[PDB]
Amino acid sequence: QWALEDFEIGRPLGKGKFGNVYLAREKQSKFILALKVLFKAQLEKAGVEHQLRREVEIQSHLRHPNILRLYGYFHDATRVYLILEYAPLGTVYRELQKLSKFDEQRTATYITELANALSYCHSKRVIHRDIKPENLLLGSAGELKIADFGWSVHRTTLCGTLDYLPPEMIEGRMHDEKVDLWSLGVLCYEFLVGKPPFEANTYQETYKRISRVEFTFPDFVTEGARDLISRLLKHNPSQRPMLREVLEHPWITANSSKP
Ligand SMILES: O=C(O)[C@]1(Cc2cccc(Nc3nccs3)n2)CC[C@@H](Oc2cccc(Cl)c2F)CC1
Repeated sequence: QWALEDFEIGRPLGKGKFGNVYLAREKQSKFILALKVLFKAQLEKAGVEHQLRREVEIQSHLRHPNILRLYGYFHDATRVYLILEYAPLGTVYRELQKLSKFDEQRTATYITELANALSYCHSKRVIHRDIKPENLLLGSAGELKIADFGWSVHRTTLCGTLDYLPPEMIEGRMHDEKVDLWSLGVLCYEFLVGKPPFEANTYQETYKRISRVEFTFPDFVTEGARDLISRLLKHNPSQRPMLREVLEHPWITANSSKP
């Protein structure tokens, strides 16, 4: 159905992994959107071509205000095109770099939006969202948009991004939606501190620190934040909180801007 000629392509928004993304406009409807270009050769070489295919298929049936909407996709012999919701304010990652760390209010609000999205995802049996700051885009009102279409990987090939992977994903082959509770904890930490909790010199050391749940807090992290993060970063996934509990955490309640 869709083809490149169905769109009026504008300026490049930026260069990402596997290709550029363009501000664009569907011809007939004049609807403004983002067009992500992905080169098949780079997808194959990076080992993520099958993940991307699965993700675009799953997410084509999903709709949530804090998930970057995927309107559709198409391909030729060379490239894959994603027709995406346009998120004007770019990645949370750039803001995190600019500011070094976020305050508790912006953080709790981000954690809220992420928790709502992940709750929706789980109801749809969609799990293990790679919600690292690079994959978090910003709507025109500063609302967070999960934009993970399966293009990061890390014997067995693991899906996602090392610093955010839970112990069960690195130690074993079985895991459920509780992995998304672990990620939420890493992100909350990262938001407040400026770096993820298990950051180490090498992959292997990161691999081991995650297994041991070996991390420390800086002194400035408040008690409520530490409490949430500590609950989220539990080794046994069965011991991790449910998303409802997160959304009703006193530190979240006391600090988030929205339900
Ligand atoms: O410089 C930046 O901030 C960007 C480009 C950029 C800058 C400003 C706004 C913007 N808005 C957008 N709305 C939808 C897609 S991009 N996009 C670099 C490329 C990056 O590429 C991606 C990253 C993760 C997931 C996805 Cl779908 C990506 F397309 C997006 C941020």
